[PDB]
Amino acid sequence: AKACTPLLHDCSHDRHSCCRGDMFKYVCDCFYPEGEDKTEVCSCQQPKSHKIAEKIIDKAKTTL
Repeated sequence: AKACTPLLHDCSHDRHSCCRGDMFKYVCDCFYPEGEDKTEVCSCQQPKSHKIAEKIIDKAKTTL
């Protein structure tokens, strides 16, 4: 496998196979995509800071 395991990609092959960066790396996360009774899916997910939009006091008629 030449290409690595970026975000939104399964990393069951290796919890530490997910691609890497200069600032922050990708963390493997497992979830039950409607298959908690069948099997769990583990993909690469990125961190957060509980802040995706905290500046919209003013209006704007244009795609942000």
